[PDB]
Amino acid sequence: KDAWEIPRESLRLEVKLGQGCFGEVWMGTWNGTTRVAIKTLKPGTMSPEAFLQEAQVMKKLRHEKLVQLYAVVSEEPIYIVTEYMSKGCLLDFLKGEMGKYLRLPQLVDMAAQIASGMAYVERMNYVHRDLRAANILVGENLVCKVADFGLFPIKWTAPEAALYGRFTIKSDVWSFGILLTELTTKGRVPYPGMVNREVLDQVERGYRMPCPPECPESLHDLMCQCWRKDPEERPTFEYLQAFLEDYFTSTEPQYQPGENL
Ligand SMILES: CN1CCN(CCC(=O)Nc2ccc3ncnc(Nc4ccc(NC(=O)Nc5cc(C(C)(C)C)nn5-c5cccc(N)c5)cc4)c3c2)CC1
Repeated sequence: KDAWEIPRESLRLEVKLGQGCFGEVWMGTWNGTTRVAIKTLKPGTMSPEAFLQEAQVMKKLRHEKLVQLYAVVSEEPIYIVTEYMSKGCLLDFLKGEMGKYLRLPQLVDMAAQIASGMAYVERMNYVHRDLRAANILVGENLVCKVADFGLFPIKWTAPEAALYGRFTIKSDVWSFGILLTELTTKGRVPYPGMVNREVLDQVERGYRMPCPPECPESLHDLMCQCWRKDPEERPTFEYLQAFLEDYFTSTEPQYQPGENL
């Protein structure tokens, strides 16, 4: 009934990318030419209206650094069609064969992109609630886009959010700080060696992750600003974007490439 609808013959489902509890994820082709990602709803598992809220949100939030909705099939069996990002989630990308080649100039640039996407979320007064590398999609030429696989993650979650349910754009900023450690460690789990119960407490006592090996101190300092006890004292995404884009001229103009970063 809307301009997003497509015939069912428009979609070729080519390669299965993952199975969930409510359906599947496929790489495929829309209109014989456009490479596409296809999200499946297994009937009976979830309200059609519930599954289609994903598309409704993706219609309202459009930006070059947010995952793009292409089309829907809104009658059961339902299909949600989005743009195909050829490198998968950032986490897998960072951990995989491409890990070793990425250095700080690339990693900061990816950060700048994510920040930009999140700066749009900021302008829209939306909250992500689960920003981290597993929810970032990577495409050609290191293009990064904010996304949500919808599939707890206290290690990435701001204390006030984890404890008191206070999820804001500022608990997103905290998460972005943790995202920065994922970028600088090539995808390792944050707070290595600590279980979930060890993180929540120590963070409340004021523990913050130390500067990762080879990371410039100015970048760790930026993480620390994202990790301030007081949500309102955390920097805006607009600020994070600008800082990251200008990093190699204004902040670290003497940066020398090392072993890993
Ligand atoms: C060891 N491996 C083994 C297998 N690997 C996984 C394999 C894999 O999956 N590959 C792959 C490769 C290329 C892919 N290319 C594209 N998409 C993929 N998927 C993809 C499809 C759709 C979406 N949807 C959204 O992002 N939605 C969305 C955006 C947003 C905003 C606007 C950000 C807020 N909000 N919501 C939103 C709103 C409401 C409800 C919900 N639930 C969400 C996300 C990702 C791909 C997936 C993992 C570990």
